[PDB]
Amino acid sequence: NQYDVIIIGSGIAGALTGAVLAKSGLNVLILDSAQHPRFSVGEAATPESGFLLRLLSKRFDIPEIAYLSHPDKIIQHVGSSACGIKLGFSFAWHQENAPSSPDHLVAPPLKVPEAHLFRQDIDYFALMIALKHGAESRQNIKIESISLNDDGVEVALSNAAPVKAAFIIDAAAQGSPLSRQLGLRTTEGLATDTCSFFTHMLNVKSYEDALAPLSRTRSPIELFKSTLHHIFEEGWLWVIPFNNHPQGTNQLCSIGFQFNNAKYRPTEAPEIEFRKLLKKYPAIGEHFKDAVNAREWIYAPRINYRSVQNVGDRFCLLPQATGFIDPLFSRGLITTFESILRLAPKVLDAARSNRWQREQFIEVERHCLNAVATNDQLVSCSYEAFSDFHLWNVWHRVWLSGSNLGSAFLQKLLHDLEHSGDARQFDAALEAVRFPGCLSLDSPAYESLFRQSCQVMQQAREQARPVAETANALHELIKEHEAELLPLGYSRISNRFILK
Ligand SMILES: Oc1cc(O)cc(O)c1
Repeated sequence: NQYDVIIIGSGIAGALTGAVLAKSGLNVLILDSAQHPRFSVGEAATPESGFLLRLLSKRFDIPEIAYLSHPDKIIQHVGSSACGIKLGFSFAWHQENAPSSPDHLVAPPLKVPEAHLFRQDIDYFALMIALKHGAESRQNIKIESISLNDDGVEVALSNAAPVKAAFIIDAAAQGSPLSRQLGLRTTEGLATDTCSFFTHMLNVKSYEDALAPLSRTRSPIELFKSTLHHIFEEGWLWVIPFNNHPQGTNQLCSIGFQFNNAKYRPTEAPEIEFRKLLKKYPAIGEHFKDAVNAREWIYAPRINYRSVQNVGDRFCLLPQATGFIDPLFSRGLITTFESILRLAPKVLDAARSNRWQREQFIEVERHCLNAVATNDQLVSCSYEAFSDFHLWNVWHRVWLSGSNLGSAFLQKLLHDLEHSGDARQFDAALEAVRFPGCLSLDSPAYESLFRQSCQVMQQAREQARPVAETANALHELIKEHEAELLPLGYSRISNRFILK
């Protein structure tokens, strides 16, 4: 065995995984069929992924990882093109055959700013961290075959000798090449069935210029400085600027749109489908009067999948290779960084004791498969809440209250790790959470609210209930549980901009 671990994929997941393991004294080999620089999506950072990056940084003593958690540190250390800013998520509702109202808006702001990750620059910087810590990288290779045995892993490569290792990690946000070989990938059982078109554009107007200024919306933040979601019956469109930072030099804006395939199936080329969508929703079209594509539109007819298994004796699929649901709420990155945090110490224990059995990595699988299941519920119920604004206003508080509890929990673990400096206590605290993969992590009150809310949403879809009743049902449930949530005034429905 030439190496200890082989990592497929050299984007942010595999790069950070290689960084922490190489730092810890393993001989890592990162493999990739693509080569840097390259384009990538999964751009919206969240407070959770912010804390999880700072946790990775502190747990393994790699300060450069912490730089990726804050837009000012990104600009300073990665580069001035490497991110835009975000002061919150924001959602603006629309319907076919009616003018869009700037009062049909929700946008809960952040205290601490976050990044819109320009992934080509962030991913390359991440690989840099890995390379500087001893990990070998090989780009632009083709994997003929992967063989899993009792004594190791062997990877065959085109125009090169095969490479042997103790363990293999699949960190490809790609078509899960190892999961496709193992036959673990499936669409069966997913509530979500969504397609996606996405690209980067130039000369995209801000929300303030194109639809409605700050004086009309009454928002505490510019929507230009937010992860903007345009939502409507059959799906949603994102507007994620990289050109909204005062110190930034990036001119592009990420643009993507998703359809619920149960409601609408696209039939034509992306650019035709794009012009049809803007005719249907003319207010959304005001963003793109002067706009130009800076790259080819990528179409993906089915973005949703899950896996029945993701760990074995001598392999592990990281969440991005295990399953994906939807870019909505940007749960992809959260699941990924948390999985690396759980997996890394166990792979070290395995390598330091030469024990490679499925049993050891079983809590990595539990977290990952739950996170994809919870993310499926969240998104599918959210796609149903798109049908009316008032319903969306009440529903988004379910996501928000959970997300806040998740964040506060990760602050607690970060604060306790910073104080005590005890890596063993942290690993155990993380594994001992009552609801791994779920939004709150360790709150029985919230997971009660989430479960019953999703039951109300899925019942409302099945029986086609009136939106005013469903909204009230959820409003009651929020009032019932509000004492156990944080004191942010979630039940006050007239407040559409929930402060901290
Ligand atoms: O995007 C987010 C906004 C907010 O106010 C809280 C949170 O956890 C996420």
